[PDB]
Amino acid sequence: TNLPRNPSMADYEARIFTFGTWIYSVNKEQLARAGFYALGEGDKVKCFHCGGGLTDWKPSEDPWEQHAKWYPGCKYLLEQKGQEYINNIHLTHSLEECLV
Amino acid sequence: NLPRNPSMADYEARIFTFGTWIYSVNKEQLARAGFYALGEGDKVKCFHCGGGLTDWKPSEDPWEQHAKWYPGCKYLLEQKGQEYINNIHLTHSLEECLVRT
Ligand SMILES: CC[C@H](N)C(=O)N[C@@H]1C(=O)N2[C@@H](CC[C@@H]1CO)CC[C@H]2C(=O)NC(c1ccccc1)c1ccccc1
Ligand SMILES: CC[C@H](N)C(=O)N[C@@H]1C(=O)N2[C@@H](CC[C@@H]1CO)CC[C@H]2C(=O)NC(c1ccccc1)c1ccccc1
Ligand SMILES: CC[C@H](N)C(=O)N[C@@H]1C(=O)N2[C@@H](CC[C@@H]1CO)CC[C@H]2C(=O)NC(c1ccccc1)c1ccccc1
Ligand SMILES: CC[C@H](N)C(=O)N[C@@H]1C(=O)N2[C@@H](CC[C@@H]1CO)CC[C@H]2C(=O)NC(c1ccccc1)c1ccccc1
Ligand SMILES: [Zn+2]
Ligand SMILES: [Zn+2]
Repeated sequence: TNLPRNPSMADYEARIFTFGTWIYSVNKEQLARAGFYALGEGDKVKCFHCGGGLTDWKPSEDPWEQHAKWYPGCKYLLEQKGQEYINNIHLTHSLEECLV
Repeated sequence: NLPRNPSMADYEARIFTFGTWIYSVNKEQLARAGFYALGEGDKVKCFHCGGGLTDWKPSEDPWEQHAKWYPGCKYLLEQKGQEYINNIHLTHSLEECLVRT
């Protein structure tokens, strides 16, 4: 805090290379853009800036949404997407949750 | 189209009307949120949607109230975005569910 926790993967171009073998439903450019790079096992990816790791992407799911869902403290996220967006995902999620 | 009252379409004119304000709610915020005071009581009104607001309690934030009551306002939207507005209206919704339960 507060610099990239993986400065080697800072450049989007760098991150996109790491997806050579990529074969999963979720779009690699999205992931790359969202901050993530592939780890080299299953569908596991990790954010370049906060170092958060996601896994088991379902077919509809959006990179930017999960990033905010799971690691909403990421400063890359905040810079690229702003605070109110983050508040949004959680709110939506919390409301649905309560509605069951 | 959508302007509404271009005579109060700027901060300085808006804050003037508070040259005599007495109530809890801050005078510089109301202004930034697009409101001028009328004259009667604590009655205040937006400039771009003509939203009226009165009975300001001691905990209510102008922008929240602008979105709670007049969410369509094109000025609001172009100050705080779809997200902020919806976030105000998704959370009163949450409150209700949380006290059903
Ligand atoms: C960012 C990598 C860093 N090494 C780290 O903290 N990883 C984890 C982490 O941030 N989270 C994982 C939990 C164990 C780790 C704590 O060291 C799960 C996701 C995240 C986390 O704790 N998320 C919380 C949360 C909630 C509000 C603000 C910030 C974080 C969380 C909990 C439930 C649902 C969504 C988010
Ligand atoms: C990304 C969409 C997917 N459907 C999803 O919601 N994934 C979540 C997820 O990856 N994590 C959340 C757990 C519920 C989900 C499991 O599907 C919390 C964080 C992450 C996770 O399971 N593992 C992380 C991690 C981080 C810190 C401690 C333990 C686990 C992780 C870390 C490195 C590499 C891969 C995952
Ligand atoms: C701008 C002044 C002051 N910080 C405030 O009242 N902010 C609002 C706020 O926190 N929330 C309102 C939206 C307008 C502001 C967001 O910047 C409604 C949602 C609320 C909020 O507390 N969101 C939380 C949250 C916590 C639990 C469940 C769901 C949502 C939030 C969640 C994750 C990460 C950061 C905040
Ligand atoms: C933000 C102040 C206070 N907490 C509040 O929200 N009051 C409400 C309110 O002003 N309005 C909401 C109605 C419930 C409240 C009445 O106590 C809907 C929109 C607004 C409104 O209709 N204001 C009127 C008004 C006039 C007299 C009595 C009550 C409401 C209004 C119309 C034009 C100019 C000023 C106020
Ligand atoms: Zn991140
Ligand atoms: Zn308005």
